[PDB]
Amino acid sequence: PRGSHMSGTVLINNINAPFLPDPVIVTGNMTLEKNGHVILNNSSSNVGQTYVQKGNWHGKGGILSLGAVLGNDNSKTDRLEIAGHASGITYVAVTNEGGSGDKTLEGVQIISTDSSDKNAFIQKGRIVAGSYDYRLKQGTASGLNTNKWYLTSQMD
Repeated sequence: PRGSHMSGTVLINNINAPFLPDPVIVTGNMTLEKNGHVILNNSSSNVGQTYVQKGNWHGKGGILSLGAVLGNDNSKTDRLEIAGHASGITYVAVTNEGGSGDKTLEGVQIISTDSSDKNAFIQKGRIVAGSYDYRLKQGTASGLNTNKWYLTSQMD
């Protein structure tokens, strides 16, 4: 598709200003190529990075790597925010950054889109904190906000 194409690895790592990192905002449409990596988890002291694409997002099987202090719905987490439509396939890896684990109600919001195709994001690897296993879902546990993507937990 038209717009930018990312095949490398980009690391997102802004410093708390003063409590939370400034989002990195990129204009236009983005295609994340198969060997592409967008990595937000580069510092456990600055969890809460945000990558914002002011346009559409097309995945060709690249990877988004996020960190989260995994607990309940209010977990501190890195996030991807897409102003437009998400299509294709982007894999999502999430690393626990000192979370204890907890049961979610509706889920931890990690990705927001204007709209997403089915399986636009696909989990890669297990996501575990304490005795809880986390899974990627389009929309919340109860089916709300299906343009957003969540992590829901269950006892492991």
